[PDB]
Amino acid sequence: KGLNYGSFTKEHVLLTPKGYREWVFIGASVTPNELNDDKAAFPEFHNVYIDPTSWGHWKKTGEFRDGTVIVKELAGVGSKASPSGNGYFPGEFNGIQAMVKDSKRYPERPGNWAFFGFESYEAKQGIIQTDETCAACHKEHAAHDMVFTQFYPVLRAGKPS
Amino acid sequence: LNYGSFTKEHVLLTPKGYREWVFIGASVTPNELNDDKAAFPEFHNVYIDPTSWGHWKKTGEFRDGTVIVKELAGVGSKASPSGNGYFPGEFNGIQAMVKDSKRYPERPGNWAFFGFESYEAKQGIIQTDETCAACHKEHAAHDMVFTQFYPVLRAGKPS
Ligand code: HEC
Ligand code: HEC
Repeated sequence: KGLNYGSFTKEHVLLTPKGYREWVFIGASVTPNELNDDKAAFPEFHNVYIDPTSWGHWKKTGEFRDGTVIVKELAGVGSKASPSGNGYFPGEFNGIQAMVKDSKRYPERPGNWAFFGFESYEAKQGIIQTDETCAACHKEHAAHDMVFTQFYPVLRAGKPS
Repeated sequence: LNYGSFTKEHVLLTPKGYREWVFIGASVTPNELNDDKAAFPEFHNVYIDPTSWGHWKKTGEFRDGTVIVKELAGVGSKASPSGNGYFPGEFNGIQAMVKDSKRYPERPGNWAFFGFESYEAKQGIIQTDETCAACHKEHAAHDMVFTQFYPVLRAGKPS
C-alpha cells in the first residue's frame, strides 16, 4: 500500500503542504499579466504536482484514487527574452493552490474535491473554497474528473490503455 | 546512486523515468514569437535526478554524475478558462546534460551535452562544444545551468 500524502486538521482542512516540489510534476502553463490586462486571475506561471501515491495509482488505472492531492504552484514571469529566444521565463515564487479528492472527508462537494487556497507559504493550513469560487470552473471545462488533464501531458501519457 | 546509464564510450542511454525525477522549472519560446520557428519549440520542462537534487539541497553545487533532462512540448493552445497565455500540448522530444569530471575532463565544466533523434532512439548523440556548451558557458547563471530560470533550485540551495 501507499503513504498518505497531505496532513489534515480535525475539521479536515489540509495543512500547508511541505515537500510538494518532490512529488510528481504533471505540467506547466503560463498566463502573463500583460496578456490579461495587467491582472491575470492567477499570476503567472503555474507548476502542477500530484502526490506520489496517487501517481502510482494513476499509472495503473487512469483514475484519481481517494487521497489524491494536487498542488498548483504559482510564479511570476521573470523575463520575456533569453538566449533560447522570445517567450516567457519564470522569476520568483508567488503562492500555491491545492485540491484533495476524498469521498470520506468531502462527501458533499462536487467530485469529492476540496479546493484549498493559502494566504501565504508561512501559513499553517489553507482555506476550503465554496463550489462557486473553484469547482464550478473545474467541472465545466476540465477534461477528466474535474482536473484539466488537457494541459497535463505527463498524466495523459502516463495512464494505461 | 547514479541515474544515468551509459555505453562504453561514455554515451548516455536514453533516460527512462526522468519524469519521475525532480522538476526544477519550466519556460516557453513559442514559434509565433520566434518567426514561426523557435530554436527549441516550444515549452521546456526541466528535471534533475533525485540523487543530484539531494546533494544540491546540501552544497548548492552540481556533483559529478549530475543528470539534467530538458523535455520539450508543443504549445497546445493560447487561451483557456484561466485566461490568455500559453498552455502545453504534445511531447516533442528531449535534451540532456551530464556532469562528470573524470569522463568529460576537457568539456567546459565537465558537462557533456546530448541531443536525441526521437523518443524511440536508444542512445543520444554527444555534441561538439560549439553546438551547445558555447551558449551555456556564455550565459548560464551557475556552472553552465540556467538557474536564473529554475526557482526550485534557487529556493532549494542553502543560502
Ligand atoms: C488549475 C488548477 C489546479 C491544478 C489542477 C488542475 O486540475 O488543473 C488546481 C489545484 C487549482 N486550479 Fe483552478 N484551474 C483552472 C484552469 C483553466 C487550470 C489549468 C490551466 C492553467 O494552468 O491556467 C487550473 C480554472 C479555474 C477557474 C476558471 C476561471 C477558477 C474560478 C478556478 N480554477 C479556481 C480555483 C481555486 C479557487 C481559488 C482553486 C483553489 C483552484 N482553482 C485550484
Ligand atoms: C535549457 C537547456 C537545458 C536545461 C538546463 C539549463 O541549463 O537550463 C538543457 C539540458 C539543454 N538546454 Fe540549451 N538552453 C538554453 C537556455 C537559455 C536554456 C534555459 C531556458 C529555456 O528553457 O529556454 C536551456 C540555451 C541554449 C543555446 C543558446 C543559443 C544553445 C546553443 C543551446 N542551448 C544548446 C543546447 C544543446 C545542443 C544540441 C543541448 C543538448 C541543450 N542546449 C540542452
